[PDB]
Amino acid sequence: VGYDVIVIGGGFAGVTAAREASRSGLKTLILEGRSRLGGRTFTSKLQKVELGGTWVHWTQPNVWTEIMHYGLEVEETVGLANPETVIWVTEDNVKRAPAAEAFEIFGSACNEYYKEARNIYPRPFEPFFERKKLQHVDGLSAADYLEKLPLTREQKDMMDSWLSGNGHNYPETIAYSEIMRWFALSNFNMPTMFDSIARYKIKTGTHSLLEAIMADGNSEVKLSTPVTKVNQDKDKVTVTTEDGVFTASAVIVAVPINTLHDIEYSPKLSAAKVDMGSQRHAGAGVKGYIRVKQNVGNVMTYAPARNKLTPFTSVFTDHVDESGTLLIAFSADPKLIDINDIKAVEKALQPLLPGVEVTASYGYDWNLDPFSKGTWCTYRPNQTTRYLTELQKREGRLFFAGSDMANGWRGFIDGAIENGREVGHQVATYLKRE
Amino acid sequence: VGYDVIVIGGGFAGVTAAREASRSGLKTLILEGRSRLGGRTFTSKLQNKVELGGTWVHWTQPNVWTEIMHYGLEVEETVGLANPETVIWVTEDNVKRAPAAEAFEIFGSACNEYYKEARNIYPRPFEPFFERKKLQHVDGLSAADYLEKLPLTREQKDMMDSWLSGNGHNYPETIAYSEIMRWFALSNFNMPTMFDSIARYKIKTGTHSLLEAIMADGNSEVKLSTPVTKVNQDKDKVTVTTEDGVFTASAVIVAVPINTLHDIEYSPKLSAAKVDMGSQRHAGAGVKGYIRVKQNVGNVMTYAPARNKLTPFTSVFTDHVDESGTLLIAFSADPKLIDINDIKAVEKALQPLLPGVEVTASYGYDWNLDPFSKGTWCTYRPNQTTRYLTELQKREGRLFFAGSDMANGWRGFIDGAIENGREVGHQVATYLKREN
Ligand SMILES: Cc1cc2nc3c(=O)[nH]c(=O)nc-3n(C[C@H](O)[C@H](O)[C@H](O)COP(=O)(O)OP(=O)(O)OC[C@H]3O[C@@H](n4cnc5c(N)ncnc54)[C@H](O)[C@@H]3O)c2cc1C
Ligand SMILES: Cc1cc2nc3c(=O)[nH]c(=O)nc-3n(C[C@H](O)[C@H](O)[C@H](O)COP(=O)(O)OP(=O)(O)OC[C@H]3O[C@@H](n4cnc5c(N)ncnc54)[C@H](O)[C@@H]3O)c2cc1C
Repeated sequence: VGYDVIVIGGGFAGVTAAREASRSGLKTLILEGRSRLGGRTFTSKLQKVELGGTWVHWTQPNVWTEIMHYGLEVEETVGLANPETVIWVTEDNVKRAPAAEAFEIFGSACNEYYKEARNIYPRPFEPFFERKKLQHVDGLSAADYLEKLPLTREQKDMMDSWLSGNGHNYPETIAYSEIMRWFALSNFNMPTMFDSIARYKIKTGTHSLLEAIMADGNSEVKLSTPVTKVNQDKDKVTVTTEDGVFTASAVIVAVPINTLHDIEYSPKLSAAKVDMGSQRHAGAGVKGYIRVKQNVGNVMTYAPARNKLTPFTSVFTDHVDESGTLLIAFSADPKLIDINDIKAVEKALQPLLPGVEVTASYGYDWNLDPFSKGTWCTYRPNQTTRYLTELQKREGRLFFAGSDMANGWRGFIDGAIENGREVGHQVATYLKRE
Repeated sequence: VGYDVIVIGGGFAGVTAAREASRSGLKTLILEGRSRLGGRTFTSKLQNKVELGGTWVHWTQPNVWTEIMHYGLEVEETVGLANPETVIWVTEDNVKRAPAAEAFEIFGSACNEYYKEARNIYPRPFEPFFERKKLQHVDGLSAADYLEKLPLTREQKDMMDSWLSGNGHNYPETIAYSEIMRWFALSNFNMPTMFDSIARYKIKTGTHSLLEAIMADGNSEVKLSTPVTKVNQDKDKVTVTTEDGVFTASAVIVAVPINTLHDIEYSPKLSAAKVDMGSQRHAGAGVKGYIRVKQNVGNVMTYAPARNKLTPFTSVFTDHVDESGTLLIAFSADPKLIDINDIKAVEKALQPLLPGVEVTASYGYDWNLDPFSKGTWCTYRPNQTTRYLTELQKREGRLFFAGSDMANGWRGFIDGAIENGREVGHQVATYLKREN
């Protein structure tokens, strides 16, 4: 064998696993399909901006541990956690109110929608602590549950906006239990949830953290080297790529679950990987940055995934400077809006911010990038209880890792780091046992 | 030089630092004065397994929770403090008892007033001086100073006194108000999460199991029962003198409790912050003990102010109830008030809180008189945060410093030790790599 460990995928999961493995003394190679590391995090420059994963918080043990580990610093996005004005669409009409006034409505709705989170996920990092209680509800979509609640249509519409934002899809495709999971990870507190999901970002960019972790390790890296076949025998794994064939005692498959079909495995992978590679998680929407000429202040908008007025489930202020306001925008379906068509985005903004002039608009297409085939991972109904454990399971000398199968903040950067660290430790232990 | 890194102290901070450094390829030696690793964590047996020091953890604690998951460890629950059935409390020399919810009405109203400014002082609890000016304005207050300015009943004030004395492990006028604020801010500004964070979850296999996993993931030599006496540094090396040998390294990580700083002779002498903290000490100076009573008392939680005429204990709560009766955890603000290892004295002291209990067993480790700790967990006195934290953390030549006593976040906790040790170990690895 040429290597002790080969890691397929150079996202945070694969990089963290490679650090764990190499620092334990194992000869490790990273094979990365793109011409860059980072995967679904991508720090670039527009005119330095984050084209993918962005926000972090100290409710996320691993990513915060690493940030402090390397002396990085964080800045604030203002719009979601501390807006001045809240705009929301209900029954195809647009309402606007002081943030406190809007959050009365939205928070009462939340009190209703999250009432069972404590019963389902008392230990958010131990998914199956309440296996029976979770199994009883895992068949519910976010919409299925919403419609059972005693709320006004307005409350339901705000919750629709919120849940569609969380799952990055229409609410009937997103698992209700996953919504509960987010709430429980935020210490069963709505303010803590807002602070955790869209407020703090690494001052020097996610790439700086990724690089600190890589420098802390001792792994070889081959970029622009897509893996095509993985063959496993009793002694080794043979990983075939477009640019060479490599052998290792153990291989950590750290690719997006939505891409599992894209490699030929012998033996074939278990039915859980096959089923999730077929169905995919729910993350399949649009995220974009919009520069507007006007100074609109700190706004937060809510619109149902399906409404007659705007394609955006939410838009909010990132920051306001001399050039106007930078907004972050989410939509549940790229069929609704071309986030890179400036005139289309401007039109889509008119009902929420009448009169805004779009100076610029950009969004990376994670859905059609063959190396992601989607955005951040949120399970569809039934997927947690059916597949999580089966997804994590090692198969022979093949190990599996990623936020897409993390126990806690699955779907976040923190999930990638947590899962990669544990899986790398397991791989090192396995090799020591032999 | 004999080593790249010598780590003085085999607590969680030093153990984490030693892992960080050795896994970076550096030849690392740990020197530990006691005959064991763990420092102020000590997993022992009381009639066959108890934690005599650091015990409770939570996922609001990034480093220790990261490590717990890293190694696949599990947690159990202490029931008494976070989910009692009955709360007993002492106010104005009276003892009241009520269903937990009723007691928490009073205690929670008091808390709502006492913590109202935490958000303004520590918006980023892991970044101590983010709001430096606001913190400097209040850092001169003791917990008692602030309490007496509040619009509360004497009952509310007495419950708050109990709580603040429990947190600081000392009398409330010795504890910094800002430190109380920090605990609240680290608990995400909500009392339920604070209760869950400070006394609820414990590692099923004991703190030593995590300490051992960290050590096994590393590659460092260990010398136990080898107290350091002198540390001398020049431009090229550090010479560390112990009772059992002399060792040299390019860099030395000093990971001892600040309360012990005076006990090693440093040449050149250390900066004024280290000396001032070794003189003044943090506030942690109380009693912690395990008590077995024959009776099944249920899940109780008690509150008594640090100075009261009824009992020496600031709080007692149920750890668990099994066939042998009730195991309770007891805290006192002053070792002069109760001999935690005198069974009859403890039984007497418990009578007003749990009238009729028969004490079958009682044990508490004396961290105050142990020369290797000289105190319990670190909570700063007034002024100490803003005057000393940064200078305490400062590297001096080839000397680096680490410990829970100087962490940015959960300072005073296991999480703080792991966090600070990781940062300092990474800094040492960087420094030594640069020299090559
Ligand atoms: C639009 C968007 C916004 C987000 N915002 C946030 C946020 O604010 N906060 C947050 O915490 N998270 C956010 N996330 C989620 C976060 O970015 C990801 O969950 C995390 O980066 C996933 O890391 P990973 O290592 O598990 O997988 P990935 O990052 O997807 O890494 C997988 C890697 O494998 C490579 N690969 C795939 N197939 C092959 C192959 N055959 N051969 C070789 N290499 C291959 C890919 O190129 C990629 O480099 C966001 C995600 C999206 C899509
Ligand atoms: C009673 C009590 C209860 C606690 N409960 C909790 C809890 O529930 N949860 C929590 O998170 N934290 C708790 N803590 C705090 C926690 O135990 C400590 O904060 C943490 O262990 C600090 O570790 P450290 O590595 O920074 O220093 P320490 O663990 O104190 O160890 C420093 C080491 O230096 C060694 N040393 C000292 N002098 C010398 C010398 N001259 N030569 C060589 N070695 C030397 C010591 O022997 C020791 O091993 C508690 C503390 C106490 C006292």
